[PDB]
Amino acid sequence: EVGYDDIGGCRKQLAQIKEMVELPLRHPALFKAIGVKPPRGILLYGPPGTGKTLIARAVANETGAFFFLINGPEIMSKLAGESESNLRKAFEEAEKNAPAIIFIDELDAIAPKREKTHGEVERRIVSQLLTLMDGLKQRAHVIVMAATNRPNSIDPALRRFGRFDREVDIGIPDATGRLEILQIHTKNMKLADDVDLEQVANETHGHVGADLAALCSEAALQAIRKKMDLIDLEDETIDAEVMNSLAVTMDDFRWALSQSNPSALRETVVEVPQVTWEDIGGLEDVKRELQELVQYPVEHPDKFLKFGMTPSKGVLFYGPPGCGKTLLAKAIANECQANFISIKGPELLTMWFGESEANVREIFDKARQAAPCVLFFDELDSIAKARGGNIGDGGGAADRVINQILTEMDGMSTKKNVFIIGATNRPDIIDPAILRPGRLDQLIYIPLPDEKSRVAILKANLRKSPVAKDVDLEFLAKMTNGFSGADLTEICQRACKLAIRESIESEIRRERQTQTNPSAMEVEEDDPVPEIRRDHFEEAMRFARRSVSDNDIRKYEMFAQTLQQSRGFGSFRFPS
Amino acid sequence: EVGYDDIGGCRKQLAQIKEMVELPLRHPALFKAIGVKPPRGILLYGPPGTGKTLIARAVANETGAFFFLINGPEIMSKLAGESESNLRKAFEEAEKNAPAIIFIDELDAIAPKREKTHGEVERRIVSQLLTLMDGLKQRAHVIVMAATNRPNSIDPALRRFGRFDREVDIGIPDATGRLEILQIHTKNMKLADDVDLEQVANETHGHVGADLAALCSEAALQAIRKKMDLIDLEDETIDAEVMNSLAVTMDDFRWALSQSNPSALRETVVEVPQVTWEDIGGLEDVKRELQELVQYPVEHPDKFLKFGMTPSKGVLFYGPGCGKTLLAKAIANECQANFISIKGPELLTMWFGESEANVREIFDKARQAAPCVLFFDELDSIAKARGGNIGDGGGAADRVINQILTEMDGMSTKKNVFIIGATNRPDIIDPAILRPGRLDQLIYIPLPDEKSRVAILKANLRKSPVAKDVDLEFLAKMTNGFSGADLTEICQRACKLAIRESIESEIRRERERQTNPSAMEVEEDDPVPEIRRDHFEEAMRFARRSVSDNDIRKYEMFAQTLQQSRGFGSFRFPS
Ligand SMILES: Cc1cc(OCc2nnc(SC3CCCC3)n2-c2cccnc2)ccc1-c1ccc(S(C)(=O)=O)cc1
Ligand SMILES: Cc1cc(OCc2nnc(SC3CCCC3)n2-c2cccnc2)ccc1-c1ccc(S(C)(=O)=O)cc1
Ligand SMILES: Nc1ncnc2c1ncn2[C@@H]1O[C@H](COP(=O)(O)OP(=O)(O)O)[C@@H](O)[C@H]1O
Ligand SMILES: Nc1ncnc2c1ncn2[C@@H]1O[C@H](COP(=O)(O)OP(=O)(O)O)[C@@H](O)[C@H]1O
Repeated sequence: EVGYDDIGGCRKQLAQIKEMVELPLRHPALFKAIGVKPPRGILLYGPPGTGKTLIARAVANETGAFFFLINGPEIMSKLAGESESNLRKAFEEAEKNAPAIIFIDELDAIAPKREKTHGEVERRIVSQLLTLMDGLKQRAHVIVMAATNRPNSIDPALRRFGRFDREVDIGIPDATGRLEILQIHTKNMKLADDVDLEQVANETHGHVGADLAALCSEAALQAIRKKMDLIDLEDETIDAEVMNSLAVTMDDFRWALSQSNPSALRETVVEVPQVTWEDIGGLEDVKRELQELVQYPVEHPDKFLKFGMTPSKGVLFYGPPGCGKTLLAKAIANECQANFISIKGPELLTMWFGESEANVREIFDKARQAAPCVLFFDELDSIAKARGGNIGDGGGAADRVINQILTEMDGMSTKKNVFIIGATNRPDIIDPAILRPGRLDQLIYIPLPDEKSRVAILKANLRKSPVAKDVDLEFLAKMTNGFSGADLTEICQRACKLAIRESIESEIRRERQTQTNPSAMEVEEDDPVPEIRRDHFEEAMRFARRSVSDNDIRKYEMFAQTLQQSRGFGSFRFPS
Repeated sequence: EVGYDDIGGCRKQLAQIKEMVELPLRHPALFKAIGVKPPRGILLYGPPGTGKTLIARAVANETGAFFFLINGPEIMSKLAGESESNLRKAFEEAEKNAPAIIFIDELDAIAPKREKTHGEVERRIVSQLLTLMDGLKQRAHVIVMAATNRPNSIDPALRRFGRFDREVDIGIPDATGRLEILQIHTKNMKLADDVDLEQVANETHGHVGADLAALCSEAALQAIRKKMDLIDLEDETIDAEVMNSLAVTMDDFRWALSQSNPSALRETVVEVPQVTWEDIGGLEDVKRELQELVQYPVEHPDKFLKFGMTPSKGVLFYGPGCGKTLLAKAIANECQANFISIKGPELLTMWFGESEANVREIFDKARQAAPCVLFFDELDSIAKARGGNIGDGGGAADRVINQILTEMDGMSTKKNVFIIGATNRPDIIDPAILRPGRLDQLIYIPLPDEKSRVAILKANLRKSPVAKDVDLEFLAKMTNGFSGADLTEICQRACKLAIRESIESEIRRERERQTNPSAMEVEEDDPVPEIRRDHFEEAMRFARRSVSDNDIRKYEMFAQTLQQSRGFGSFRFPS
C-alpha cells in the first residue's frame, strides 16, 4: 500500500504530522492511563494537487488507523435531508473502528460559509457537521483531518477550538522535493541513463506533485509516440520486452517541460535559499553583523537570555542597486537553514494601487507558519518612489502598505522566529517610522563590491559557463574600478552571448562547407569554440558600463554619515 | 465538579458575575418577599476559548442552580420546524427545575441576524427565541446566560431590555491570569522543580485559556516524546510510577511556547500596566500633577464634590523617547486602573481605511473596563501623514480626530475613563483637541535630567547582570542630553557587546578542548559572567543624541506659547 516512501517532496510537514499522530494512534492505550487531550482535528491546507489526501492515506496506513474518506461533493451531491444521514453514518462507522482517521477531502464544499453563508440546506450541513465535530466525546481515537485550499475559505467556526485546532500548510514542493517527487513518479518506466532528473527538477520550478506526475506521463507519451509507432507492431497487449527497449530521453523530458503549464506558478514560494556566502565575495563586516543579528539568538539563545537582552528582529539594507542585498539576505537565510520569503516591490505596489493592504496580514501569517523564516521586503521604498520622492504627495511619508507592515511588525515578535529584512536603494525617502525601535532599526550599508569582492562576483557569475584558464579574472576585477554586481553580471552575460554567437555562426558555416563540398571522409574537428576565451571577454568589456554613478554613492555616503555616532564621546573613559 | 478554583485567570469579571447571581440563586426565597427585578439575562462575550461556558458551569455548580446548556448549532443542526420544539422544551425543562440556569453557547448562531437577517427559517428561530426570552413571567428564577464573540454579532433585539440587559466582557486573561490558568492546567502532570510557570506566563502574552491548555498539553507531549519512547517499554496501560518518573523541563515548555500560535494576538489588551514610578527617575512636578488630575477625583471624590469642581478627564503629553507612554502606564498603575493604549498605527489604519466607527468601539471597550486610562499614543500621526509644513489644502480637522472629539464630547458620562494623549508635534495637533472638555491639561515632558538619566539607566539595566565596578551615576552625568531612547540604545549595545564576547570566547575555549583534549575536565565557568566597564565604554563609544537641540527649541517655544501673561504675576486683592 501507500506509505512514507510514496509521500514525496520531503517538505518536512509530513514529519510534523507524524509527530502529531503517532502517539494518538501508534500508542492509543497510553492516552487511556494519562490525562491529556490529543489532536481532535488537523487541517491540511495548500495548493491543490499537493498530495494532502495521499499524505492522510499514508499516515493512516503507516499507523494502522482505519482510514475513512468523506468526499466533499460526494455528500454535497446527495439529496438534501439525506446527506446529513451520510455524514452521521460516516462518523459512526469511523467511531466503530477505533482508532480511525476520517479524512474530509475538499472541506471548502461542505462548509464553505465564510459568514456570507448563502442558501438554506448548506447552513444545515455546516451546523450539523459542527455538532458532530464538537460532539466527539473524547472517547475512542478518531482523528478528523480535512483538506482545504486556504484556511480562510472554510467556515470560521470549523477553525475554532476543538473542531480544527491545528493547521499544516503542505505548500508547493521545493527543488529537493520536486526531485524526490520526480523520483517517486519515475520508478517503473525504466528511465534512461542520460536523463538524470536533476536538471529537470531545477527547471521544474512552479510545478506541484500532480504537475510533476503529469509532466512525467507526458514525457512517457512522447517517448511512446516517437518510437514503437513507426514499427506499428501492435497487439492486444504490447510485449513487455518491446516496451522496455525504449528509454525516456532527455529531449522528451525537455519537451514535456516546455508543455507543462504549472498549476500555480503565482503562488508564493516558501523555500530555503540555495545561495551561499561563496556567491558574495566579501562584506565580512556586514557578513559578521548579519550572522550576529540572525544566527546568534538561535544558536545561543541561553546567552541572550542570561544578559536579559532581546535581539533585534529587523534589519534594513541600504545601498546602490545591484550590490547584492537580495543575495546577502538569501545567504543569511541559508546559513541559518531557515525558510526565506521575498516580497518584491511589484507586490507592494500592487497592494498599494489596489488599496488592498490586508494581504500584508496574510503574508505575515504565512511567514509565521513557516518558522524559522527570513521575511525579506525587497525594495521597500517602491511606494515612496511611486508617490514621488522630490516633492511627492502633499501628505507625509506614511502610506497604507507601510502602515500595515508596521502594524504587523508591532504585533509580531511574538513568534520569536520571523526575521524582517528590508532592502532600499533610496534610504532618504523611506518612512522614518520604519527605523524606530521594534522595527527595522539595524541599518546596514552595502557598499560597491571591492576588488576582491568583484573577483568573487565574477567567479560566481562564470562558474557555470566554460571559461578558459587563459582569461585572468583577477585582472578583470581590478580593471573594473567601480562596477556594481549588476554591471559585472552584464559583462559576463555579454561575453557569453558573444561566444555563443561566434560558435553558432562558425558551426553553421562549417556545415555549409560540407554541404557545398561533400568531403570523402567524415572527420568532425569538434567545436571551434569550446570555451570562453580572452578575445570574447575583451570584446564584452569593450561595452562594459558603470550603472551606478558616483553622485548617488555620494548621497549614500551622506546618509551613512547621517547616522553619525556623535563627535565627543570617542574618548569616553570611566573615572578610575 | 467544576468550581471557582477551576475558573482561572483572576480576571475579576467572575466576581462581578457572582455578585450578580448569588442572591437571585443563592437566596431565591428572598426575592419572593421583596419587590425587585433580578437579572433575567446576562450576556458573556469575549474571544473564543476564554472559558465562558466553564464560568457559567462553575457558577451553576457553586450556586446549586440546575444548569441547562443549549448549544447553538445543536438546535441549528436540527430539522426546521422541530428545532423550535427543542428550544421550547429546553426552556420548559429549565423552568421545571427552578432555580435553573440556561446557558446558550455560541448565541451568534441561533440569532445572528444583525438586521441583515438572511433566510426564512432562521428569522422564525430568532423571533421565537425572542418571544421565549421576553416571555419569562418573572416566576421561578431561571437565569439565561448566553455566550457570543462580540456584542454586535447577535441580533440587536436580543440586546434590548429584558432579554439580555447586562453584558460582561470576559476578555483575554492577563499575565497574572495567564499564570493562574497555567497553574490550574498544570496540577496533575507533576511539574518539574526547574520549571516555575512564571517565565512561561510572562512570555505567554497573547494566549487564551484554551491556548494555555494546548501549550501545556504540547509540552507534556514533548516530554513524553523525548523520554520513555527510547526505552519503548509499552503495555496496555503505562505504569504510573514509570510515567511519574518524568518531569516536564523548562526546555519542553520553551519549545511549546515557540510552537504556540496564540489564537487572537491581535485582540486589544485591557490590562493594568505593571510599570511603576520607579522606572521613571524624576518628573516630580509632572508626577504630582498626574497624580492630582487622575488619582485625586477618585481617592477623594467627596472633596471634589464639596467645591463643585469637575476634574478634567483629559491630559495631553507633549515632548521630544522621553517616557510619555511609560508615564501614562505608571499613572494607570498607581490608580490600579485598566490601561488601553491606542498607538499611531491603529489611528493611521482607521484613517486610511476611512473606518472611524472603530473609535466608537474603542471608547465603548474603554467604558466597559472601568476604571481605565484610555491613552492615545502619538495622536499627531494623522496630521503628519497629511503633511505638517504645507499639508492638505484643508485645515487640521480629519475624520479620526473628529470621531475622537465626538466620543469625548459624548463621554464624561462614565466618570471613569480618562483620556491621555501623547504627541511629539504639538504645533500640528488640531486645536479642537485642546478645548475645554477635551485634552486641555497640557503637560510637557522634558529630556531626562542627570538624576532621571541615572534612574533610566538603572531601570534598563535591572535585568542584565551589571558589575558594580561600572559606575552608573558617572555615565548618566556624562550623557549631557541623551533621551530615554538613547540611554536604552546604549544599554542594549553594551549588552550585545557582552553577549558577542561571551559567545566568541566560550566557542574558542570549546575548540581548545576539542583540539587539545585535556586529561582532566575542569571548567573555569563563564569567562564573562557580568557586564564590565570595557563593554560599557565600547558601547558609549557609539552613543548618540537622537533628539537635536532645535526640536527642543520648538518645544520650548510652544511651552512659552502657553504663557500665563506678563502683567498679573503681582496680583493682590485690595485690603
Ligand atoms: C531567551 C530568549 C530567546 C528569543 O528568541 C530566540 C529565537 N528562537 N528562534 C528564533 S528565529 C530564526 C532564527 C534564524 C531565522 C530566524 N529566535 C530569534 C529571536 C530574536 C532575533 N532572531 C531570532 C527572544 C527573547 C529571549 C529572552 C531575553 C531576556 C529575558 S529576561 C526576563 O530579561 O531575563 C527573557 C527572554
Ligand atoms: C463628586 C463628583 C465625582 C466625579 O467622578 C469621580 C470618579 N470616580 N471614578 C473616576 S475614574 C478612575 C480613576 C483613576 C482612573 C480613572 N472618577 C474620575 C472623575 C474625573 C476625573 N478622573 C476620575 C465627577 C463629578 C463630581 C461632582 C462635582 C461637583 C458637583 S456640584 C452640583 O457643583 O456640587 C456634583 C458632582
Ligand atoms: N509528493 C508526492 N508524491 C507522490 N504523488 C504526489 C505527490 N504530490 C502530489 N502527488 C499526486 O497528486 C495526485 C492527487 O493529488 P492529491 O493527493 O489528491 O492532493 P489534493 O487533494 O490537494 O489535490 C495524487 O494522485 C498523486 O499522484
Ligand atoms: N481560566 C481558565 N481555567 C481553566 N480552563 C480554561 C480557562 N480558560 C479557558 N479554559 C479552557 O477553555 C476550554 C473551552 O473553552 P470554553 O470554556 O468553552 O470558552 P468558549 O466557549 O468561549 O470557547 C475549556 O475546556 C477549558 O479547558
